Amino acid sequence: GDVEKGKKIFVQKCAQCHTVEKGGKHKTGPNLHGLFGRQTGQAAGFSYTDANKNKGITWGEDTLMEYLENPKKYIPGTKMIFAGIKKKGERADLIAYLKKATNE
Ligand code: HEC
Repeated sequence: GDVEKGKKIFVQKCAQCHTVEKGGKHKTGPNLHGLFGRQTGQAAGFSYTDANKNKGITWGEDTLMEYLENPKKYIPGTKMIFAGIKKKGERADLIAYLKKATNE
């Protein structure tokens, strides 16, 4: 994926609810640092729905590709109010950005 294109997507569609940096604040949504290779619902200090807390999957490229297409379909009951990114290539670019920015 294209990290620069992914950053733009993140800024436009995600940043208002999410920070990525280590120690970043929670906003409407949880800070995302450390997301890759961890189960759903594990950001310290964030109050998740039971739906996100108990989804029982590990985040990675494949599960983020599915989730970001349509969050409510993957996690019914989620309080992330976002319809999804419909284009597969845009999801891949965003995910490549996230794999860098949430791991720095
Ligand atoms: C505010 C309106 C949001 C927007 C825009 C985005 N997200 Fe979000 N996200 C939000 C909330 C409130 C939550 C918790 C939902 C719950 O039911 O408890 C989330 C959750 C996620 C997660 C899961 C995190 C985890 O399990 O630890 C991910 C991976 C995620 N959000 C990513 C993400 C992306 C990449 C966004 C832009 C496309 C995006 N979110 C937008 C709130 C909001």
